[PDB]
Amino acid sequence: VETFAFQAEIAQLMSLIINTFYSNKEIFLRELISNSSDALDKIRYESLTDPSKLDSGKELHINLIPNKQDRTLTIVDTGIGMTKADLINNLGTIAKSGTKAFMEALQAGADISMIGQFGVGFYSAYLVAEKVTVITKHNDDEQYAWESSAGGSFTVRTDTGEPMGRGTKVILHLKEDQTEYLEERRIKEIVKKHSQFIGYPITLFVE
Ligand SMILES: CC(C)c1cc(-c2cc(N)on2)c(O)cc1O
Repeated sequence: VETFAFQAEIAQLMSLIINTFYSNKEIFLRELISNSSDALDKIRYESLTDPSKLDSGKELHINLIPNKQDRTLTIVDTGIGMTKADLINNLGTIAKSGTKAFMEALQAGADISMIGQFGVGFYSAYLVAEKVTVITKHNDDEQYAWESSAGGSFTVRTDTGEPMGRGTKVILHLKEDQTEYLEERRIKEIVKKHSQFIGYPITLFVE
C-alpha cells in the first residue's frame, strides 16, 4: 500500500467541502453520474476506431448499488477506467487548476452546486461520505484501489478484489447522518431530478 499527500489546493478543497455548512448535499450523486457518463463517452469514442477496446465488456452503463448493512452507496460504470498514474494524478482530473477556478468562482458569488463546472465534482462525495474508495480497471493495465478519508492523504494499492473487466467503481462509506442516500425512493428522486437525460442506462439495485 502506497500513501500519498494531496496537493495543498486539493486538501484545501476537501476541507472546505467537509466543513462548510451546505444543506444541498444531494448534488454529489449528479456529479458522480456525470463523471461516469464522461468515462463511458471516452471508451465509446475509442471503440469507434478500435472495436477490440470493448473486448473487456461491450455494455456501456451505470449501476447504483445501495448497501444498508455496509452503509455504502456504490456507483459503478463500465467506462474507460483509469491507470495507476491517473489515480495518483487526482483521479484523471485537472484538480489543481480546477480548484483554483472553483475558488475564484465562489468568491464571485457562486455556490457549491456549481462544483462540476470546474472539473472537481468528484470531491463533492465528501459532502456525504466519511471515506471514499475508488476501484478502477483500464484496458491493458491492472486493477487498482484508491482510498481516502480526507485529512490530507490517500492510498493506492493493487486491487485483489472482484475483477471488474473495465471501468470505475466509486464506493461511498456514508456519514452516520447521511443514510437517506441508501433509500430507494430518495435515490430515484435524485436521479430523476438531476440526471434524467444521461445517455446510458442507469440501474438502481434493490436490497
Ligand atoms: C473518481 C472520479 C473522478 C471518476 C472517474 C472516472 C473515470 C475517469 C477515467 N479516465 O476513467 N474513469 C469515472 O468513471 C467515475 C468517477 O466518478
